Amino acid sequence: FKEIESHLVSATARKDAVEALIAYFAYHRLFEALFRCTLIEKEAYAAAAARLERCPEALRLAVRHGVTTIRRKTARAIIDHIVQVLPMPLLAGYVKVLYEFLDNPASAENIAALSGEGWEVCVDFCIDVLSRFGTHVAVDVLSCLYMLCIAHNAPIQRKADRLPHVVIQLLQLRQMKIGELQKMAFATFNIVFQRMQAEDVALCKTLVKQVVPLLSHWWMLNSIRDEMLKTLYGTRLYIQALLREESFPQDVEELLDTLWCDYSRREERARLQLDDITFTNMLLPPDHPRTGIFSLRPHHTAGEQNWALLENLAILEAAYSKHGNRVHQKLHSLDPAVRLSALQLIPFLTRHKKPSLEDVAETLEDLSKHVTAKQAIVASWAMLACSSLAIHEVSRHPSLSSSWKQLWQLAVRSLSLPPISRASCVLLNSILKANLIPRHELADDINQIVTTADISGPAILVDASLGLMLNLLRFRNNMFPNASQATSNHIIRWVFVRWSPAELTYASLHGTHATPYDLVNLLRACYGISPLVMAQPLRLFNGPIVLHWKEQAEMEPFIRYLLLLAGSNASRRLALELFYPKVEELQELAESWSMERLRSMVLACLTGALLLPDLVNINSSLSRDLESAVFSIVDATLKVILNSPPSENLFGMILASSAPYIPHLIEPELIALKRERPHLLKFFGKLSEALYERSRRTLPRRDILLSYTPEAFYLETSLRIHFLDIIRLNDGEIGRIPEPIINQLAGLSGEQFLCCREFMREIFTSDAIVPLGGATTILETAGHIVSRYEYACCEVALCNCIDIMDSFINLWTDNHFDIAEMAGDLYHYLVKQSLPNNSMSAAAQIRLASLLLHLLEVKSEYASNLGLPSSQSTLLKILQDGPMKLKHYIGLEIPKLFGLYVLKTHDDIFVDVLEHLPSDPDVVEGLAFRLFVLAELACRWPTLLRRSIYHTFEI
Repeated sequence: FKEIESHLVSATARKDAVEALIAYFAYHRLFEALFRCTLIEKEAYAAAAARLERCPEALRLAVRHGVTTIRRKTARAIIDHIVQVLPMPLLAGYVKVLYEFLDNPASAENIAALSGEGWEVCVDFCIDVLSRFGTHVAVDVLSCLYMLCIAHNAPIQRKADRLPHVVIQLLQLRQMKIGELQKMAFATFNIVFQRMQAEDVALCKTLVKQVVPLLSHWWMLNSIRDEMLKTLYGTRLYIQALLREESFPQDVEELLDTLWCDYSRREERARLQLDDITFTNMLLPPDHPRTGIFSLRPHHTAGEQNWALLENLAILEAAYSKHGNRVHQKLHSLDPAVRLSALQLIPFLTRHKKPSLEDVAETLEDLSKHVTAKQAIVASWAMLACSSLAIHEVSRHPSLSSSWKQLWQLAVRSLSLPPISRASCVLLNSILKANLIPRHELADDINQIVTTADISGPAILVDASLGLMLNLLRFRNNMFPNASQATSNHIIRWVFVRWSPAELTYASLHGTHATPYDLVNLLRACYGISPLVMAQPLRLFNGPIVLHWKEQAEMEPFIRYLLLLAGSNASRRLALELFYPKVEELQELAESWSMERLRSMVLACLTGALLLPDLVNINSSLSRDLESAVFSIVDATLKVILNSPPSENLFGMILASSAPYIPHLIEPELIALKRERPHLLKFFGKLSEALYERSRRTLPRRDILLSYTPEAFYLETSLRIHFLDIIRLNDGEIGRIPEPIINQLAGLSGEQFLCCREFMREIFTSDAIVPLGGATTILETAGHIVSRYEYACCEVALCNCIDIMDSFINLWTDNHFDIAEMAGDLYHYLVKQSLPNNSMSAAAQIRLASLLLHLLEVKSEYASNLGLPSSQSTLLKILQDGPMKLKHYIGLEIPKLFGLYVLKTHDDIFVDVLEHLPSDPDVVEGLAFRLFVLAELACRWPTLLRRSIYHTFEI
C-alpha cells in the first residue's frame, strides 16, 4: 500500500482508498497513517459524516489481522488516539474497536504490565462513557470495560475509587429488562468485587448493602441466572455480618422471598431431579459439594444451577433465622410447589442450623404425614429429608423415636416400588447407621430381605441399594457367622437377576447410578478377598458456577476474621458360572451393533476386568471361557466408539467412567497393580491404541483453574492411559519415565501444555530416572512458551514453568549440567524481570513464593551464586507488596521459614518479617493482617511467643 497509503496523507482522493481496504477486509505505518487520515476527516465537521462513520470501520478491522501481532509500543498510541479523537460522532464505530481489540485476551494483560499505563486511560475512557450514557454504545463500552476487569493482573485498587460506583449506577435503573447491559455488568461486580473482598472491607460492607435490592428484582435467560449465583457465593459472608447489626434486613426479606417466588413456577422443568445426586461412597476430594448424605453427580455440568440455588438459600436463610422457623411456615404452607421445594431443602438447611427439640419433633411429625404419599418424588424426597435429620446428636431423644420406627417399615414396604425405591434405601441406610434400633430388633427386618430376595427385596439394584444390602450382608454375618456362607448366596443370584445390563428399561433409566465401584465392592466381601484400592481422591471436572467457588473457599477463613464472626470358592464357583449367561446376555449385542444404552455396555466391562482374574481360580473350563469371553464385547464398542460423529461425546463416555480406577502413576503402587489385574490393564492397553484413532483423522479459561475444566480432563486422563498401556506390554520402563511419552509431551500444541499442568506434576514429583533430553526439553519448551507475549502475562503460563522447575529442584541444583544453566537462565526472568514488571498475578506469586520455600529447604544460596539478591529477601519483598490472596498464603507458610534455623537465630529473623509486615495507622485492612501473621508464629513456635504477644499489644 505504498502509494495506496499516499492517498491517506484531499477530499475523495483519500476517501476512495479507505473504501478500498474495506474491499480487502508494521500496522504502525498504516494506523498512524490512518490516524492522521482520521484527523483530516475530523475537520470535515450533515454531508460530512459518511467518512467518519466508516473510517472507524477500518479502525475496527485494520487490527483483526494484527491484533494478534500488535505489540505494546503500538496500542499505547492507539489508546491516546481514541481518547483524544473524542477528547456520537464516531462513537458506535469507535466503541466497537476496543471490543474487537480486547477479545484477544493477551491485550488486557500486557497493557496492565509496566505500571499498567496502557491499562490506565482505557478504563478512564470506558468509565467516562457510562457516565454519559444510543443503547448500542454501552453494550460495547461496558462489554469492554468488563473485558478489562476480567484480567488477573488488573490493578483495580488504584482505580477502584470510582469504578465500583459506575456499574452499580448503570444497574441502578430498573428498566431495559434484560440483556448484556445486565450481563456485561453483573459479570463485573463479581470479578471486580471478588478482588476487593479481602481488602478495603469498608468499601464492600457498604457496597453489598445496596446490591441486595438489585438482587431481589431480576427473577437462554440462565445466562444471567448464573451470575447472580456467582454473586451470592462470593458474598454470602457479608450477608452474615450485616445481619449481625435496619433496612438491610428489610431487603433480605424479599430476596429470600424470591427463592420461593421462583421455585414455584418451575415444578415441572427441572428442580434438582433425584438422578442429579448420587449416594455412593467413593473417596471424593473435599472441594466437592455435598449435603451430609448425598453428593453432586461427578462429571455432570448442566445440573449445577439448582443445587447452587438451593445451597445459597439454606446458607443465606440459616443466617436470617439465627441473627435477624421461617422455613416451616412454608412447610405447612398448603402450596405443593412451595412444599417439595422446602422438602428438598431440608438436608441443606440441616447442615448448619441444627434445630433443637422445638423444631426437630415439629418437623418429623409432618414428614411422616408425607412419607405415606403415593407420588414418586414426595415419597422419595420426604424419605431423604428425614435421613438428613437422622444424623444429629439431638435426635436420639426417644420422645419422637416412634417415627423412626413408624417410617422404618415404610421402606421395608417400599423397596418394591419402581418409581419410589432409591430414596427409600437411604432411610433404612441412615436409620441403621444412625443406630436408633437394637441389633436384634432390626434383624428380622434384615433376616427376611436377605433371605427372601423377592418380597420387599431391593427392587432396583442401585448404588444406594448395593450399599444398603452391604450393611445387612454384614449384619447377617454379624450375629450368625457360622454357616453365613448361605447368606450371600441369596444375594448374588438376586444381584444378577436384578442386574440387567443388557436392557432398555433398567439400563436406560437406572444406568447413570450403579457404579462398578458400589457393585463390585458388594462382592469383594463375600469371599473376603480385597476391596478395591481407591486410595487417591477421584479427579473430576466441574462447571463454572462451582468452579468459581474453588477460588473463594481457599480464603474464607481469613475473610471470616476480617468480619469477627471350599469356604472361599463356594460362591466364586457360583459367581463364575452365573456370570457367564450375563457375559452372553450382553454378548447377544456383540455384533448387533444409541448413546446411553452403550453406557451399560460401557460400564459392564470394569465389572468384569476387576472380577475376571478373581473368577479363574477353578478352571471349570469356564474360567478361561470367561476371560476370553468378556473382551469380545469391548472391542465391538471400540468399533462403535471410534466410528461416530464426535458431537455426541461418546469418546468421553468411556473416559469419565473408566477414570476412577487409574492408580496414582507413582510406580510402587503401579507394580502392585500389574501383579494383580492385567485384565483391567488389558482394557487400558486395548483402549490406548483405540484412543489414538481420533488423533489419526484455544484457552477456555486462563485462571489457575484450567485443571478442572472439561477440557483438561479429556487431556490429562488421555495421557494417564497412554502411559499405563505403554507399561503393561513391557515392564522395561517401570520405575522411571518411559521414552515415548516425554517425546510426546513436546508434541503438544501450547494450550495443550497449559491444560496438562496437573499431569506433568503427577509423575515428576515422584522419584525416577528421566532421560537426558527428557527433563530439559519440556523445561526447554516451558521456556519457549513463557516468553511469547501470549504467555508472558498468563496466570497459567507462569504457574506452569514454576510448576515444572520445583519438580526438578534437584536436577539443576547439583552441578553445571546442560540443564543446570537453563533453570538459572529462566530463574532470572522470574525474580528480576517477571516479578517487578507487574507481569504476575495473585495466583502465580503464590506458585512462585512456594518455590523459594522449597529452595531454602534445599540450597539456601542459589541466588547467592548467580547475581540475584537472596532467596530469603525476595520472598519477603513479595510479601510486602502483593495481592491479599498472596499475603494470606505466606502467613500460612512462613511459620515454616523458622524451621530451617538453629533456635538461637529465630529472634534475628523475626526482625526481617516485622520489617516487612504492613504498618500503616489509618489502614486497618492491612493492620488486621499484621495481627494475623503474629498469631501464626505464636501458635507454631514457642520460642517466638513473647515477641508475638508484645507486638500484638503494641498495635
